[PDB]
Amino acid sequence: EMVDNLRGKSGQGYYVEMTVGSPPQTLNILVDTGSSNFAVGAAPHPFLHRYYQRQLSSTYRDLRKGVYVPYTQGKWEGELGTDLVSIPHGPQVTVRANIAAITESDKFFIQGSNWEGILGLAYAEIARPDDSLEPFFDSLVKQTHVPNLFSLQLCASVGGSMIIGGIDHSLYTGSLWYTPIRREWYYEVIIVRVEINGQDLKMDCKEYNYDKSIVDSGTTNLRLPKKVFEAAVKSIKAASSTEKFPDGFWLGEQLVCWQAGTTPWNIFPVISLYLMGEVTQQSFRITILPQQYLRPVEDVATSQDDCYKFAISQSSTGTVMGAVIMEGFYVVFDRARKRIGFAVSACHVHDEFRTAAVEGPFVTLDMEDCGYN
Ligand SMILES: CCNc1cc(C(=O)N[C@@H](Cc2ccccc2)[C@H](O)CN[C@@H](C)C(=O)NC2CCCCC2)cc(N2CCCC2=O)c1
Repeated sequence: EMVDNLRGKSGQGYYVEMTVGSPPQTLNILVDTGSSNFAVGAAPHPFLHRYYQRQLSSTYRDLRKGVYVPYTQGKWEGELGTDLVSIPHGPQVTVRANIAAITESDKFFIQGSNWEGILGLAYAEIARPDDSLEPFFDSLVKQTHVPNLFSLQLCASVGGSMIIGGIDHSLYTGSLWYTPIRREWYYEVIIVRVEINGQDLKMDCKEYNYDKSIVDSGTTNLRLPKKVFEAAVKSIKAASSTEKFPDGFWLGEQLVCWQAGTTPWNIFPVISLYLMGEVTQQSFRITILPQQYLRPVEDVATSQDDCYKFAISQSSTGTVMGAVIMEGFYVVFDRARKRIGFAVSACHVHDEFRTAAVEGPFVTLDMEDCGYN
């Protein structure tokens, strides 16, 4: 009953239905492995269909403390409190959890996204105002018998599944490969190698993780450190040089469009990210097709064409493996064993020539630690 419990619009996040308060108020909540605060719209806003009414909840408790959360995209401020929370299409449990009631925001809520709140699934270490504000998943595990693990299968309308407390074998094929959670704050991982159509970018592997690499369902793009970004774009340009695009396309400032049904997928390369294994000097790779990193932009005005944004972009805060990377993989956040597992999803991306893949093992001769710090 947890399969197909996520919905979304492309580029706008994936969300799960939740209830807050007593009697229960239903809200759609974006699933975010890149933050650790649970927060809901709690005042009218132009892009909110509905919001949390604390005055109607007899179980609401005010903590008399404000909070401010800035993301890469957007920011909000609100009042901290606690209340009862359920997940109708999740484990049938009720937990009392910290909730930030958002009362002001800037560029956070998205016109027509269908969600009214955000569920930060990462660790206390990055919660605001500080790590004493226990995150939702921690409360769920402490207060119920739910095992300390969840999995995400992310697939304009989109869908997928969040399996809370377990792994659903019907959602993936082949083997699950595990990479260590380096540090419990973000879901921090280590990238050891990057290839563009099988050609190594040939950088010191620390560059891939300058200054951290994270797995983030709340960010859309694959975001890369400047030096890695520039090298990657050069290589993708070279692979695709049968066609020439404006510089603005490569910067995400501009769409690329082709007559409907004629997108030349085959001129764009596959990107392989090699992730650190659980054993010394071993790795595995996840392979990303252009159908993942060229993100379709739905717009009836442009619909004689298929139009796309380049969904790899630059970062000054390390690698972000966003939703564009997670799509078509089954990703297991195995908190109990401090590891992240990847497998090919039941909704994997593939055409008649190429397929997304998770494969290993690979060995490196180079004994260098790829961690930046
Ligand atoms: C799905 C929306 N698309 C979209 C959202 C974000 C974004 O900032 N996502 C946040 C959630 C969200 C979801 C929806 C709306 C706003 C924010 C994540 O939480 C960000 N995760 C990390 C990187 C972070 O900044 N964590 C903070 C650290 C400080 C303490 C709080 C957590 C970024 C992009 N970007 C930015 C450039 C390229 C890209 O894809 C596109």
